[PDB]
Amino acid sequence: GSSGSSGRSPPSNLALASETPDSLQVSWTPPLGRVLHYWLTYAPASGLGPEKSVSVPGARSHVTLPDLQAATKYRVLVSAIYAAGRSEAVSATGQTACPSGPSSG
Repeated sequence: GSSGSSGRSPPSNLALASETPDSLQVSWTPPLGRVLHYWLTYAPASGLGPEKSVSVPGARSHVTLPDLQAATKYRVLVSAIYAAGRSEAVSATGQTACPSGPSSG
């Protein structure tokens, strides 16, 4: 494109893994540059409810989003924050896990 400099690189290789219908694992490949924090913004891809957001220590390139629903993906939008500014946002929809457990009903 027109604008583009070698300094701020957004998180790529997004991988949404669902291990539980109450939480969804999500990771990515961190850049070489020093990143202050990772502004995560997950929400219902569908687009019916409000938008959420959870902070994460740049130190790690992954984070789990608890309090999630079942059989429902989530548009995870991550963004690398730098001293100068934050890079673009990368979206990624990942269907959650299905409900399964012992019940006497």
